[PDB]
Parts: sequence; structure tokens; C-alpha cells
Amino acid sequence: RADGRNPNQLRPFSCTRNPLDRAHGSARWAQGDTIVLAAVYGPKPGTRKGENPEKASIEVVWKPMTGQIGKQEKEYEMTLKRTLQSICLLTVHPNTTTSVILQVVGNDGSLLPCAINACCAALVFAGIPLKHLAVAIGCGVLEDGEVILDTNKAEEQQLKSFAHLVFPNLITSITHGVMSEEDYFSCIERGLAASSRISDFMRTTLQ
Repeated sequence: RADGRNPNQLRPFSCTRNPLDRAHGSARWAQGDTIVLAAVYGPKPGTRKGENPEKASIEVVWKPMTGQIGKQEKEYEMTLKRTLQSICLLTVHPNTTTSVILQVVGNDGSLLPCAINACCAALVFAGIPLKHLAVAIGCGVLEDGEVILDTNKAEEQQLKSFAHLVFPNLITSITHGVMSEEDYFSCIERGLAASSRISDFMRTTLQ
């Protein structure tokens, strides 16, 4: 690949443990130049009037690195909320609201998978009960089916197929552009065997 990685290679990731003093848990998560800040606010008593108070609430606001949220970063906001509500164990702290704020710092590709991983780390740090870890990976599909892991901004302007996969340690998957069923399986096959690198990071280094 242009940047010198091979197809199954994840760009180097990193994380500063809770930069924010006011947050119960936070994570500035970086993969290459794509960097994100995730802030979580412990479980807070009470439930939005339009929610169920019988189960715990998870809420999310996606904030652009500048200006205000466009049609793309607001579907990301949506996917992220689906994914987080999914992995969180909701039966532990009923009548409670956990608010996640995601602030984009840089965007060199795989922004939604990055924001996902960032948020999984911050939840863990805030002591929010999870069913399992969420490990997300942006997969790109090359001309004749060659699968690429953790695409950047440049590869995202080149390829015609790709998938956002998130594995439990699937959870959710969203594909963009042409995707044969063979392409799709290569992506899940490839992503899965790579994902253990991200969760080994969450399970050891980040604790």
C-alpha cells in the first residue's frame, strides 16, 4: 500500500487514559492521523422523559472537528449509538443515563471504526458495564477482491467497496459501495483475525 503497510496491517494505534478531569472516563484514541476524543459520564441517576427508566440509557453526541454536524457525521453518530447501546449491559443500572461525547480531532480515514474503538475504551474506563468489548475495523476492497484493513483517507478516495465491521470480544456491519457476498466474507474473515490486536490492547496495555 502507498503508506507501506500490507493488506492486513493495522496502522499504529495509541491512547491516553482519561485526559478529561470532569469525565468519569475518557480516551483520546489514535490510529495513524485519525484521532478522536471519547468522554463518558458515569451512570447518572434519571432518565430522559422519552426513555424507559426500567433499563439504563446510553446517549451519544458526535461533534465534528469544526463547524457543525453534516449528513455523514450524523449517520456516524447514529451507528455509534446503535453500537454502544448494543454492547452496554443495560440491566445493571436502571433509571440511569450515560452520556457519550465523541470529539473528532483528525480524520485520515476509518473515522467511524476509530470513534467506535475510542468509545469502547472510554466506557471501560468510566466503569460502564459492558456485555463485551467492541472492536471496529474499516475494511477496503481492492479491484479484484484484495481486502485492505484500516483504510486511510487516500485509500477511501480510491476503492469502490468497503465495510465497517465491529466484532464482539458480530455486533454491527455497514458496507458502502459494491459488495459481493464473497467480498463481504473476506472482509469479516480478514477483520476478525486482525481484531485480536485491538482487543489485546484494550485488555492489557489500557489497564
